[PDB]
Amino acid sequence: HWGYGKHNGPEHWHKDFPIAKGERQSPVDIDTHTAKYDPSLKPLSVSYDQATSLRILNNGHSFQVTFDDSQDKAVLKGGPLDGTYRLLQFHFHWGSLDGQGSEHTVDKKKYAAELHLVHWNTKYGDVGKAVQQPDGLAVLGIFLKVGSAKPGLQKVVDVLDSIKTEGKSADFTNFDPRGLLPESLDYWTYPGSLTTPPLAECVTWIVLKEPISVSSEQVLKFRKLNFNGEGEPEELMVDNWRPAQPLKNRQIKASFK
Ligand SMILES: NS(=O)(=O)c1ccc(NC(=O)Nc2cccc([N+](=O)[O-])c2)cc1
Ligand SMILES: [Zn+2]
Repeated sequence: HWGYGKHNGPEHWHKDFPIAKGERQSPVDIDTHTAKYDPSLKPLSVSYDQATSLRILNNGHSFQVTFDDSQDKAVLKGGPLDGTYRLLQFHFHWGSLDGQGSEHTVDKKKYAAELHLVHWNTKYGDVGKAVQQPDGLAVLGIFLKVGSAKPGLQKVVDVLDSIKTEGKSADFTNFDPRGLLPESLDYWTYPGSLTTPPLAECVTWIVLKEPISVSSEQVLKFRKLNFNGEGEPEELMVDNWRPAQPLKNRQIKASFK
């Protein structure tokens, strides 16, 4: 199956998922001088006070923290969005080196990592229905640069030893995702897709202008994870990012001036 190596990586995905070459693929480069300020964009409403985390999981492509989405507990609304989107999971994409690790780029600049907080539109009832809809998902993207540690990330870093290999999961209750957010909620937005197979074109992307800083020790522990499962030849989980895709007939809008 698909992965991020030479023989199964992003250049191969279109053979199993021809939408890889579609009209609204993600990620993209954010050209800040070409994105237009849109005064009609409302502020984002990130309501994570009641968030209920469940498990942390190595899925062989990233690690993921899942949340209870059976009620409106942690929701995203406002911004470019209509209606209510429930937080389902977050995961990261990161590099083998600090100069690469993000999927979106900003004026071609690559960040060391990128956080994706994945939400689905409650009008569609369940995630599986939502991924079949052009407005089914909203993913909040947050860039990571290497500098000072991010305290709200350390509980995640602390547990990665226990999910080293594909298929491992662990209890990860009572985690507060508000500690992963930067100060400003200024954002860029555009219509796009999942950045992993099936690459469904179901995502309103909301990418925050302000990166969070993480320490070298924190991102180092990302790079200790493995793509393989236990008892297999070790391949470090690094460079699990899809490169920027053609913007095609799309406008990136900015919530700020
Ligand atoms: N890398 S990304 O563009 O932010 C992305 C987000 C979501 C998916 N797909 C899913 O999350 N599917 C899914 C469907 C049901 C339940 C869960 N989950 O337990 O996290 C996940 C793929 C790529
Ligand atoms: Zn992602």
